[PDB]
Amino acid sequence: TDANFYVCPPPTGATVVQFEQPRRCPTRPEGQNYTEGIAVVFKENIAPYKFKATMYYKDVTVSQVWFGHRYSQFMGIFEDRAPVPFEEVIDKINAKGVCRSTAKYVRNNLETTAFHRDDHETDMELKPANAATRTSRGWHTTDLKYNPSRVEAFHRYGTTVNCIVEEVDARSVYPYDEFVLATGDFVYMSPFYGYREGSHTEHTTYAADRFKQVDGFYARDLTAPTTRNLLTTPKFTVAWDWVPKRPSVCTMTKWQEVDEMLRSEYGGSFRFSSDAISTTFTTNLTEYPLSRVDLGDCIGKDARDAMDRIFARRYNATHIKVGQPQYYQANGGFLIAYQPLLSNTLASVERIKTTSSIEFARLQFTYNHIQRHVNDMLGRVAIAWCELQNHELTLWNEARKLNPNAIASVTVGRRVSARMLGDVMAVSTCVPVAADNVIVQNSMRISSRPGACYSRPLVSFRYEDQGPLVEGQLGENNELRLTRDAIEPCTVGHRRYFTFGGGYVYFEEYAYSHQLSRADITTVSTFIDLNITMLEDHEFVPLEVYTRHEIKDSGLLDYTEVQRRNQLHDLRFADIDTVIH
Amino acid sequence: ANFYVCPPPTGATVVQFEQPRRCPTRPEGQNYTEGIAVVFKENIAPYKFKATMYYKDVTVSQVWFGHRYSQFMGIFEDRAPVPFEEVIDKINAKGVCRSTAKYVRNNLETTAFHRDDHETDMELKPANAATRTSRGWHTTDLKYNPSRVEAFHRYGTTVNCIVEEVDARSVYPYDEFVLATGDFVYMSPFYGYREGSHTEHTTYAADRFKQVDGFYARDLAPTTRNLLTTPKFTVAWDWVPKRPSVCTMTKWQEVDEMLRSEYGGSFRFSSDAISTTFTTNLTEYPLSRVDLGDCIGKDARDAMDRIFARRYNATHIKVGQPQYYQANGGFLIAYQPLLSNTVERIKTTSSIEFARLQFTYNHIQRHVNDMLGRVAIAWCELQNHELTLWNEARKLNPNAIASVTVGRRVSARMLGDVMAVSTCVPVAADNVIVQNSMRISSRPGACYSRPLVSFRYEDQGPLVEGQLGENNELRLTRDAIEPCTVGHRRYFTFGGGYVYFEEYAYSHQLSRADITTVSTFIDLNITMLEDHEFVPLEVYTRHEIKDSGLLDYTEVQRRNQLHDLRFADIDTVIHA
Amino acid sequence: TDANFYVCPPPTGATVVQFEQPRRCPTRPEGQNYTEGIAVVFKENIAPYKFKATMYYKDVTVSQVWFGHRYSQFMGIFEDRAPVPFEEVIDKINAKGVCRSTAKYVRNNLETTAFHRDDHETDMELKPANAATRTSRGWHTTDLKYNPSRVEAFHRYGTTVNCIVEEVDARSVYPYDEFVLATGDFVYMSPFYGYREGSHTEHTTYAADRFKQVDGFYATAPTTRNLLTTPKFTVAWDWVPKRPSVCTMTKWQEVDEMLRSEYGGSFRFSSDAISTTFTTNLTEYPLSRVDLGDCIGKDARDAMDRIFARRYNATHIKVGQPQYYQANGGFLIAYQPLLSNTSVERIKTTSSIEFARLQFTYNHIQRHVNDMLGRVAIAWCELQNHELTLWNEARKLNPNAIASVTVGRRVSARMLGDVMAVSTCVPVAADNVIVQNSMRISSRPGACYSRPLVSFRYEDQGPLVEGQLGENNELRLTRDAIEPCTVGHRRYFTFGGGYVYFEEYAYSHQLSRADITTVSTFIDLNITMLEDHEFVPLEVYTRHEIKDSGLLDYTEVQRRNQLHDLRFADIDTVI
Ligand code: NA
Ligand code: NA
Ligand code: NA
Ligand code: NA
Repeated sequence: TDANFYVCPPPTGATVVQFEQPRRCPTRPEGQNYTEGIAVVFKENIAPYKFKATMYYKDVTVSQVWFGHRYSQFMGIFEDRAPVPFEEVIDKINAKGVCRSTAKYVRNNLETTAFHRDDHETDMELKPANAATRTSRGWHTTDLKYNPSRVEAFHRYGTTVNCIVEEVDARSVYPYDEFVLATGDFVYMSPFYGYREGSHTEHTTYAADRFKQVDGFYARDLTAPTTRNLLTTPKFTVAWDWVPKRPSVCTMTKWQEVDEMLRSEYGGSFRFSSDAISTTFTTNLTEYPLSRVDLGDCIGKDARDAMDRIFARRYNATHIKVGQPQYYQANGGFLIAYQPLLSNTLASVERIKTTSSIEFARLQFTYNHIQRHVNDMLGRVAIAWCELQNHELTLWNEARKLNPNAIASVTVGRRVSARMLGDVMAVSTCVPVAADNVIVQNSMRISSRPGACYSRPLVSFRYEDQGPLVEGQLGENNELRLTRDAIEPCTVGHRRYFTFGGGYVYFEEYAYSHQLSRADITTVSTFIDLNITMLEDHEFVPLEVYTRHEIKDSGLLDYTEVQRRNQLHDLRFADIDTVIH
Repeated sequence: ANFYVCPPPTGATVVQFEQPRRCPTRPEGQNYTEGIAVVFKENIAPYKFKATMYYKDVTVSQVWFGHRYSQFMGIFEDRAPVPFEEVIDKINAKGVCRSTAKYVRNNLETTAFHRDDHETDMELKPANAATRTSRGWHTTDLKYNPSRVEAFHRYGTTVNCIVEEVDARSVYPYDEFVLATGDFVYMSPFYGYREGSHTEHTTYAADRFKQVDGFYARDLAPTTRNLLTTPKFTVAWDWVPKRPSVCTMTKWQEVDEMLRSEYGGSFRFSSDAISTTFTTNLTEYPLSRVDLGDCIGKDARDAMDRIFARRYNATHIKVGQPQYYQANGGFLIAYQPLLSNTVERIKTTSSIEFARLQFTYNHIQRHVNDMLGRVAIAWCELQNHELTLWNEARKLNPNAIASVTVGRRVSARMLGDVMAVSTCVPVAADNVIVQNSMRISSRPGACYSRPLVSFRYEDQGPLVEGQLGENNELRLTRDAIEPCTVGHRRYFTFGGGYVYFEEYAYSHQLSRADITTVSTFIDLNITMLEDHEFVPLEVYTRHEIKDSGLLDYTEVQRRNQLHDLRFADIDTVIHA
Repeated sequence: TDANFYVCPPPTGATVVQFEQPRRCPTRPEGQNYTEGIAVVFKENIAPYKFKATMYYKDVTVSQVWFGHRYSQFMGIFEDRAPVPFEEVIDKINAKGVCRSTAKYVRNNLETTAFHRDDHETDMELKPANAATRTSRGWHTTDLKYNPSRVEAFHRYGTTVNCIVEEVDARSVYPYDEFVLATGDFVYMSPFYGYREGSHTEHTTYAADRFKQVDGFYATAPTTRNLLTTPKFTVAWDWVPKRPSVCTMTKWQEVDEMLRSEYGGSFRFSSDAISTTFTTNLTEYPLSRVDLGDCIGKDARDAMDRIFARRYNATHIKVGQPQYYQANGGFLIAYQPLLSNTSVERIKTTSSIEFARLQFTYNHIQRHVNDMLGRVAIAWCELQNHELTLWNEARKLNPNAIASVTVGRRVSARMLGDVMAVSTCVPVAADNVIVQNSMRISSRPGACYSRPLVSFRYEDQGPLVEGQLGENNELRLTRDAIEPCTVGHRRYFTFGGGYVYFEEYAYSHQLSRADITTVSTFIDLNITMLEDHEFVPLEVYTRHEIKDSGLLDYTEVQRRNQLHDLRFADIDTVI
């Protein structure tokens, strides 16, 4: 507060001031132009190529047992796998569901032959292997090992030959120059190797005579032809149905189908936002040439497929497709297939690498969303504020006429004296006067002229604590008027409260009564409340559902662990340096 | 900087001020319930238990002794299982094992004697030390090779009884398991005889399994010891019931303060502590529906009580018995309401991010809506409040107030409690002249309070007399008069500046820029939140994680299987 | 609307009121102080130590072949790998690039010897292994397998010895007490084991004689060549000191502009470029307390300097020495402050950086909204204080209206100096109020009332009282508002819910407020709420896709391969 008093000499043209005129208020931004569309999002494909294959091989075993007195002991059990020749796969196994009891094949640069039970060759029926949970189908000919008849004090050999046929899952990873079987065996030939148109261009690490391709092939299940591939390796023969590389594999995978994908141009790039998955992708304005995608023949297909299925299910009756689907590369390695729409209301080759984290895009979407909202609303507050200030000037132009000192003091920033000199305002500073130098007189009446009373209290004061006593009249807000003119006709029931210092001086019947604190008068406010509080600090702690360790441990068997342990066997349970001689 | 003439308004057009609008009200406010919660996630950890392996390393070498040397012609190596009886009576009961092996290998009952000597029981001594390895025990430590007999082939046998303690792991549905050695055991770790245990899975003949009640583990309390003898070994592990041993769910987070609220037919569980907000249907999730999840009810209470005591026992009270809800993302929430005293498997996502974004978004949303709502309300109140001032201001200067409210220069005058307005006519600045004297030539001591003017509506029109009003208004009636006074100084708005007069005599025009300006405006400087781009960011990429493994099985196999193609001939056949 | 009339008795000092004086407005917070700086963020290293090694071994094979009359059959094929002796590697392989056609080594506690083709030992020239995609380099001496010469009705043995030398990649994980080769072969010796200064302290599970270290070795700069001979092979690799060689941390992010600030007794490192804010204590982290983390200080400086040069050398100056802090989540931060010219342990890092991006995002928005709304609150307080001055003049002009608005109910008011005396007005039913037809004063020609006359009763049965219409439906008890009768008299007086129109000082008719054009004194503001939004779970790759990304699954291959006998053979049957 300022319970300090003031004297305000009449202002002279010395200083003149004018009110600032209306400011040009801001205008609301044009507004973003969004394009309704359907989108299909693709990601780098990390899944291997999977296809069915059949294995044809024979387990060949030759035991050596020495029959001692009362017992017999294995001296050695030689085991090996032999590939079933093409001819035999075609004419025996596939044609008749049978297999020879002999195994003739090349091993260690030598053609070796093995007869089951060691006797004359005979065709054998393939029978279902023994059931087993979570396993493919298998078939074999024999089920018992063949050991030599006993002959004491002698070493004898026995040959076993179990013809085995197994259907197995096959897998291949880019660039598909080789593949693996579910048994752990690698095949160093492309799953797409063949003779038909350019196929022979694919990779193969085997001599020509090891591979065979049979057209219009029919398989027998122990109804359409297939081009059947047949590769015979040193340990087995493997077959699979040949299909062309390009309409089969893809370096991308469909990831998200988005009904409502808004697109907008902004600072040289497109923003693709999906309210449904709370994501915003960013791309250049120029489409990405789909043909540049190394083996991505599934994208166009998949997008069209999904795209039409969505159009029908949701826009066929309210919008129209605007042009051909477009393709864009988003930051993070996401390929977006986009189909613009519009409501009727109007009427070198390379591989894309994708990030495993979509968080940046969700943060982008979230941030953009809040940002847009706060800039929009606070922007409106600003415009409304400016407008209100401009509007207010009109009221101040009228107030300044009724009370120039008060309006000027508020506007100038300090207690001043003022008066209108036309359309401008002349002002002069007022001089402070210590409260202890001001005396309020007991009477407001004028004996001089009966019936006439002063309208406000009379006073006596001095500018300096030692200075002379000057008489005047009390004005508003502690102003000391040098003239005692404020008068009126004495009235009955005279009651008044005048601002005096930090409280009021009360008069009744034109006589001083007493002073008081503002606390004795009830207060009413002209102010409109507004309780704004700050958004408080918040801390985000690291948080994971599963740690890399839990994940590493989610696997039943750990190859590294198993190898580490198993290879310590000798250092643990055996001597390695002792040379017995 | 345009002049206007405003004719007296006629009842022609009458306007009124809009009255106070109904101001918005603050929304009710969300009701939150305090509570304790435990969050479960899909269990991806393998069932783990200890087991012992009993088997013998059977080796039989063949050596051909040359004159100046000796050379191996072959080295048969096999693994023979140790018979039940021998583990029971010899290993478990004595800590010894036979120096011979007899088992079924390739549909034949083979038999081997260590050193090829008579059967002897042998001392099982601890295996040689090795870092990060379980405990092991064996009998022999050397390989027996036939004594030299130049020019002949000879076969020598070896038998090293080995017992190993090893970790066992099994994954749902637990119908089989594996050992630290990589050996699979196709029998449920919970297979047995005791109540329904025989129901479990097994792929062996009844006579390969054996259960020993009240067994007493030897060490080179009772347990219902299980023993399986496989073609290459025998393994034993303590039998325990299935249900109280495994769980398809895992405790993930313990939450002291988990607020719950209901909106739009869903429950929102948010944790300030971990900045997460889960969402669920209002209906609880039948904990009984959880395939093998008896650990849930357990862990939950355990934790909820520990927390209750540690933090709310002295200030709040539990309400009802714990509830269970299925949240989006596959998280199971055990919830325990509080109050101030005052059959299938659940699949869980590996990313909690959606729920934290949810929490973050919700928290900010709540705040801006709350505050901007208060601003909207206060703005409406202020506008209504101001009307009272406009009502007084209009009686004082109708033209000005009406012009601001109407939006264009108009004329106005009150007609009771309503305002009559009429449009004003613009006048080119060049068609306006200010006369030099404000004094009245026919009445002594009487002066015009405001400057007189001579103008013409049209550039060719007659010259009209009148006096300058405020804000460039041209008054047709020169009735603004006052007693002439001494020291007369005045500045009148004229065009885009002021016309200065002294002692009722024109002096000169000035620019507003020549006069000091003071503002009646309260400033406010709002700036926009600027654009921000978030780039892709990962601590470890999936490639780094793949490389984190010491050995890669695919890589190893890929390379090893190329051996013959790289260092040998796979096609050439020799005949002679 | 109100729809109710009021009689307002003259106020008596009974109740007096004053306006609240200006409130002290809030002040703008000081404002956060940010230190510009360069940073380098490190994470726990999950990558194994990698180094090159060379393998020396020999494929030894002894086949047993029985020569039938028309055919031939392998009776058994013994295959083994033999380590190449130190001496041979040195003097034969490394020296002349050849190898012995013989394999002498220890197997199963016995020293066996093998002669290729079962012939006299001869030095053989090593040759490049057959070409193969994505494979290291290898060399061998023989291409074919040797088999016994044909001899009908006889068992025969043939020996093949193929000397093989392969350059392979080696890998080792902390504590580095052992390592593996690309072949899957484990080597239980520290890649750092040796003789030179404390090396012998490193781990090793082999007898001293198996190991050999050759200083000043060749193969164009000498090296300390290690050579370990295991039961199945001999491996060599250039020795290097452990300390500088391996690291338990990995440089992760190089940040040009990393702002640092402190609050609540903690440091905040925020990067606008990667949208991340790290949190740490005010106390540096002893870099030396980092187990084997010798790469940190080096990499930090290399990076730090490169960046300073490229971006701040011409406008900023380094301040102090590089400082190091540990951030929540297990991130080690190397920080270099700038200014314009104007026991021991291993850090464990989280896999998810999201908490830190959320932190940054939230702080950025929080900072912005608190700033602007805070400015709104200040401007609002100032405006409320500012307008009191207008209210001070208004109250003088229309005390009843200004007081009614400030008091919150219809009251009567008058100034008693600088305070306001007020009294409550009494309501009157609209049906108890009658507007006279004339505003003319018969008993005083030329004199007319400026506002309509009325009659009314406080109660539906009470006497009828005379008076005149005031503003906003006030019923004044004194018919004193008079004026000079004039021409073309036109007036609209608020009456009930609308107006009463008077012409030529004569009642004409009443009308709805709808008959008059409405203009507004209100400034509009259209604020709308930010709407609810649901974030659904979303992953690029599920953990199952990741699991499946591996070409061969060991668990799957083992599970299946061990079911061979159970599927294609009888395990329980003795004959
Ligand atoms: Na003005
Ligand atoms: Na306020
Ligand atoms: Na009004
Ligand atoms: Na006041």
